[PDB]
Formats: sequence, C-alpha cells, structure tokens
Amino acid sequence: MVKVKSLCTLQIPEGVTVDVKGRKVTVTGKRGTLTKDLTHLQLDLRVDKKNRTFTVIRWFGSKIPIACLNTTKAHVQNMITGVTKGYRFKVRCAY
RNA sequence: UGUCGAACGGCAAGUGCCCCGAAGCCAUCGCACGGUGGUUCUCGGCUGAACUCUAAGCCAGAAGCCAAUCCCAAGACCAGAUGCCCAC
Repeated sequence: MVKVKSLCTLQIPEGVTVDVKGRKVTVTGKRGTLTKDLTHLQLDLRVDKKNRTFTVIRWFGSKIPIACLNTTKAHVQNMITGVTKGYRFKVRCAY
C-alpha cells in the first residue's frame, strides 16, 4: 500500500542562492530573478545551507505522494537555471 | 315626435337621434426607455514529473451560476443617524 522510495536532492552553485523561510524558495542570479510556491503532501521544502543543497524529503509515500515529489525537482532546477541561463520563446506565422 | 298659447326658452323619448367636442383615461393604433462586473466548466493550453493539460504548480475564457443595477423592505425586531419634548 504505502512505502518509501528515495530522497530528492539539488546542488546550488555559485551565482545562485536559495533560501528556506516560510518553507518557500527564493532563487536569484545574474540574469534574472523569480520566486514561487511548491507545496504538496508530505512535501516540506527545507534548504540545508544557503548555497549547499536544495533537499525535499517526504516520509510517507504512494503513487500519488511520489508522483508529486520530483516535479518540484522539475520546478526548482529551472528556478536556479532561469536566474542564470534563461529560455527564450519564439513564434512564427504564415500567409 | 310629443309638449309647455306661440315664439325665446325648454322639456319628455329611463342620456331621442345626430355632427363636433376639450379634460381624463387609453392603444404595439401613439410614445419613451430596457447594451454589467466577477466566477467557474466545457475548452484551447502551460510545466513536467512519475515524453502532454495536472499527479501538485497554472493562465484563459461563450454560457452558466453569483452577486450588482432593478422591485419589495427589521418579525433580520436597525445600539442606524437625527428632530423635538412632559406630568408624577
């Protein structure tokens, strides 16, 4: 029924700094800044050191509690990347 | 037509009949007026986990509902505001 699988980790290099305050994430860089919200079941966001590691542990787990962990992993890396690299969007037409 | 002696003037015909008739009332027979904000689902879609719309994070919008304009109004008992004032 219920089990545990693993833990999720992200490294935070120079040029990017992440907080943990009110369990929310602040990521800044040298090309832009962005902050948002990533709450979910058993998903308590705690950043260990200021520039060491973004860790998000859950203690319970099932198909739904575990199909929601690594989406914050999909939504924390692009915080750290967009503040340094950024992704451009292009649009075309025809006539 | 009848009728007051006859005109004048009326009157009777439960308003004689007729033409016109203000006022009032009234006609899709006349006339005026009745084009507003959110919210969500269909849905186009975003990120991507475990590649796509959604499992969490999400814009967006027709109706829809919801208030609002509108009609009623505290037996919703208004410690709403306010005017005025007694005897004992």
